[PDB]
Amino acid sequence: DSNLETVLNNDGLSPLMMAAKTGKIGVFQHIIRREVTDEDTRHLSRKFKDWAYGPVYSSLYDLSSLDTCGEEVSVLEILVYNSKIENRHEMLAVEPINELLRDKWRKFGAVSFYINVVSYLCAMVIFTLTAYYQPLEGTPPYPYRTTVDYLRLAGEVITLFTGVLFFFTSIKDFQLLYFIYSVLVVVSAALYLAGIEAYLAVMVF
Amino acid sequence: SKHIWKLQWATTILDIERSFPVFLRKAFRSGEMVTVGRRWCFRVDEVNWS
Amino acid sequence: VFNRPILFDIVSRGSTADLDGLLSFLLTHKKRLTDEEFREPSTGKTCLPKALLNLSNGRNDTIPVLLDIAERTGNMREFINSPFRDIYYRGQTSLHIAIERRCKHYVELLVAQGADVHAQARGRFFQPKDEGGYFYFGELPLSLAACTNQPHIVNYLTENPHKKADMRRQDSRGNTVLHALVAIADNTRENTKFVTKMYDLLLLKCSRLFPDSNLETVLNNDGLSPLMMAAKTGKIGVFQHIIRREVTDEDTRHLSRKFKDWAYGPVYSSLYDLSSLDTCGEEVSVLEILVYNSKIENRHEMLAVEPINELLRDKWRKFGAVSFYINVVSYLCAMVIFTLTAYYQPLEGTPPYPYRTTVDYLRLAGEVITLFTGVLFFFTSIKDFQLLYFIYSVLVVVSAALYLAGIEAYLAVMVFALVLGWMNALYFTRGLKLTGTYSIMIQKILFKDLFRFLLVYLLFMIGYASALVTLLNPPACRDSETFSAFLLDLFKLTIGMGDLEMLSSFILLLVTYIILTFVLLLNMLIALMGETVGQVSKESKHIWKLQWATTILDIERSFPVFLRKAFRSGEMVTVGRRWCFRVDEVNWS
Ligand SMILES: CN1CCN(c2nc3c(F)cccc3c(=O)n2-c2ccc(Oc3ccc(F)cc3)cc2)CC1
Ligand SMILES: CN1CCN(c2nc3c(F)cccc3c(=O)n2-c2ccc(Oc3ccc(F)cc3)cc2)CC1
Repeated sequence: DSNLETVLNNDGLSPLMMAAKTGKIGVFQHIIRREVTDEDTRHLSRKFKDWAYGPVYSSLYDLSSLDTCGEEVSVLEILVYNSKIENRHEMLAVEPINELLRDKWRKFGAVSFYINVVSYLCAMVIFTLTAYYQPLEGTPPYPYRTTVDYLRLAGEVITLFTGVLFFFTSIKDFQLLYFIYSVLVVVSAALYLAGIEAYLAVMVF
Repeated sequence: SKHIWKLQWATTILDIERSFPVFLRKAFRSGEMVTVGRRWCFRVDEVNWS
Repeated sequence: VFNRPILFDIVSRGSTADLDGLLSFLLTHKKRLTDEEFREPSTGKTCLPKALLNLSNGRNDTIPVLLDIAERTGNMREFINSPFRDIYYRGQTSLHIAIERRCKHYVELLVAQGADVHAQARGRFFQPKDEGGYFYFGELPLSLAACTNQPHIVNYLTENPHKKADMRRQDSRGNTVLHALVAIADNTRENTKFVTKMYDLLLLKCSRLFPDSNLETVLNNDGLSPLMMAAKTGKIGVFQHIIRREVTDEDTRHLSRKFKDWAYGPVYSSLYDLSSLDTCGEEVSVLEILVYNSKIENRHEMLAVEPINELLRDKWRKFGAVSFYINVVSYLCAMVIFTLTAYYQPLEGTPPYPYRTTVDYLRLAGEVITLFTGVLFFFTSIKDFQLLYFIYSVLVVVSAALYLAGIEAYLAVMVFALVLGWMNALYFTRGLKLTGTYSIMIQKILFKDLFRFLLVYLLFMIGYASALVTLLNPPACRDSETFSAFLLDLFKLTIGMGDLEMLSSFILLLVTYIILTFVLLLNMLIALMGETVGQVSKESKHIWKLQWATTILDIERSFPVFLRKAFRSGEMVTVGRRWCFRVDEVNWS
């Protein structure tokens, strides 16, 4: 009815997860490639073998628990994020994981990453060119009264929206670095709202 | 580079997926239906000369 | 016998009696198994490949019944030639499936029945891995038997009583068995053994069958040829053997490479046949592809194959030291006279025609010889680090053109061309023994970190200038909404070297920002310096090998090689002119 591997400890880990977390490459290297041949009990296999063209074997590794699609705990997350792992040098090279990372890269790892880097870099450049244009001759609260100042306000508002949006991303989840970043930026924008003189200091920081 | 950079892009990929909703149509493969295993799977193609 | 699924079910389990009572009725209904309704609709596959994939440990005894059915139907070509109609596969007829299964027990029977032995498998699944496919074998049945290590299949197929297979016939890319077998090869040992042995076998078989032309000379649409493909793709495993092939059989020895000529007892003078390692600049040359090409996977060992490593030395000795030293002296003297034309450069105005006295006559002589050198070596560049001299010489000729009209202050980029030429001399002339790795450090550093600096620099400047403008500029520099670039100049001058304007006497910002910029400058400088110089150095051996290889090759490319400055010629006729290069080894056997 139920393969014994699915019985989870009070920690809610399960044998494969405990093997990964504690740093047990010896048993982890085997628990992923288990394909017990007995058909009556083959269903509890991992390295499903599907086809081959003679020189090429297309193994069908069963990552039924190497990524829960962010639903529950995932072996890849514990393997990579956790720093207490004794030896991640070889565990990442188990095989299905090393290729799952490449698959994620190809599918949604280059597009999203480059979009993100360009978005961030352009956001910071417009932040700099809002600084260089930063409201001059006093009048911090509402200086927007001309075309160039209208463009400056447009830059400032888009930058504030970017900051608050990517702060929303941070909260929904180097993360501290952006956390302090965005709290500072939103605080500075709040002080700007009232046009408090010399209070747009930590904005440049 | 080797393991340090491996971990670097691993973290980038994982937190990329964590950022936006993964459950959308941007996940990994699905496999055999029933009577043998849906039990999604990931297919790796090796080559051997046996 | 009503639908494909039941046919597949019966053939999978190896049951034939249950099918006899219905196949006879279908044959009585003037029906043929080749009809699409008898073939799986997704790909159009017949039951033959399905049954073959259902081999009972290679002992499928039903497929003879299928051949009997085919003979009864009276249709053989369409049934046997039953390609796959999807894009994932192409062709892949009974021969392909049988050979893939490593089944010699039935390929022979089905060919004896009469089967197409030249079906072209131009499939998406049959295209190189790095291009997008899964397994590439040359799109030929015989090439498929050859690639998959089936010597018996190749032998039988080329010696079957019925239609045989010709090794010469090529594929979409014009590959043939040799090209395919170079493609699948690796640099391992298990792979490189069957590949090399069977590849010599195919070559020698084609030779006996047809001694007119050795199969190695059949070139793909890329115009590469098996040796060239082996070199380019980075196949040291097969390249190391294709150059030392000396098949002893006299009837077919002529297609040998490591010709052996003489020995004095302790010394063997091998006569390697570089019939295609240098075309004297006539056609593609293996050395050029090996050295110039950067996509080559592993040039570390390929250059050390042996005939190449010694051909480079031979070129060095013959026309590699003379020409190189003449070139370096000519360039260095050209740049020195360029500098001493600059220091003398037309003075007191009068740019167009200042030549009116002895010293000015000498200056004009220097200028004209320098212009002639620039235009001549630009002619050399065009006839063919080449970009560096390209921009060099275009700049110099443009400056000379502006000089012709004597346009005031227009001889500006002339001096920039001077400095470009000097750094170019520092660049190219790396053949003066090994001195660390100067040029390679250039490229690894070059401008990479410099623009990172510039950018962080500019952001800090703008950031603290914005601090000032929200504070004072409507401070130190007269606070009157002034220019910012002067802030950059100040930051370079003092926070870089000294004599700051204090600028506060504000502070919360400036102190943190300046300590941060110092910290960043430190880390960037130190990290770059240490990591680049220490670890990734790999100073001399292969880096310098490639360096003088490039110098020698482009030296030969410069002037006409076909002149009396080439490599050796060898045996005349009845054994091989077939120029050759003799390397003298010593062994104590
Ligand atoms: C908390 N944090 C977790 C990891 N993410 C992250 N953190 C950073 C950090 F901490 C410091 C500096 C930079 C970043 C950074 O760029 N990203 C990031 C941004 C976008 C992304 O992929 C997308 C692209 C477009 C899009 F519309 C939605 C998503 C992936 C990562 C997100 C939040
Ligand atoms: C395009 N380029 C290809 C390679 N060559 C070359 N490029 C350089 C470069 F790009 C930057 C800096 C320097 C050089 C350089 O010195 N040479 C060079 C010059 C002479 C030479 O051998 C001869 C000697 C005397 C003679 F009369 C005729 C030929 C061999 C090489 C030629 C053109």
